[PDB]
Amino acid sequence: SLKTYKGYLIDLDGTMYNGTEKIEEACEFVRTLKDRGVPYLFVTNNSSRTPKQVADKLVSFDIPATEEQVFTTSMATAQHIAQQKKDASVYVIGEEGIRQAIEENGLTFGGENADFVVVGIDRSITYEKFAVGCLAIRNGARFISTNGDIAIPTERGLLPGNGSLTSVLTVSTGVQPVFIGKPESIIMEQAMRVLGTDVSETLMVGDNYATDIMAGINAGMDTLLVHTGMTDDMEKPTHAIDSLTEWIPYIEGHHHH
Repeated sequence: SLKTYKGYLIDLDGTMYNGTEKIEEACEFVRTLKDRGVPYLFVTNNSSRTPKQVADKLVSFDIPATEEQVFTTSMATAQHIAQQKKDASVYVIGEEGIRQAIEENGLTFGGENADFVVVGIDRSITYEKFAVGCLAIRNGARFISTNGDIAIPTERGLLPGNGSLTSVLTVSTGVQPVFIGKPESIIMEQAMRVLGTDVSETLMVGDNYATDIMAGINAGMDTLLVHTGMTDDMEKPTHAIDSLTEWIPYIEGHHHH
């Protein structure tokens, strides 16, 4: 049997969009959801880019995405914090994405005495930036990291990822951070708040097991793994396909005109 899903979370971080064929396939997949009135969000562990930046790029490939249909770990982070304390102050390490999310969720920026410390990727990192974060934590700040990814694949090779930079604070202070992004469930839970659907009716679509699928599994939601081209104690994705095109008939069969 195939369940009827009322909402889709679609991962942006994998190889699912590599090359002309894949991009066109993703376009037809998303247009099917839109055509059939099914709500979706694009999700990402990238804390640096703003939802406008991400949606603009999707739209440049004719993939239909408003700014409101992009949900980043920065947004999950700020929502999480606002739900802890509506008027929280936050010392932020990171780039434009996380700063905008903090701003837009009614939170304020602080320093050595902030309520929270947040670490998101910062290619302009400095010793003093680490230092202020450490001091804030030792002064009692709750410690949050947007995402634990250890490295970023580039043409140069594998560069330091946010998980590696986060570690400076973890080690120096002895305080373990709350990670927001994949494979943790928080990003999924915060996404569902925006999407407006239940765990039982939401599908997470991704192309990497360790991050995308595990995030869905940890949140208790069904998953769809796309093999772009598994130990027994390892929980399988609910569904698996080679191309997003394969899922189109299932959308159409469950969401009619």
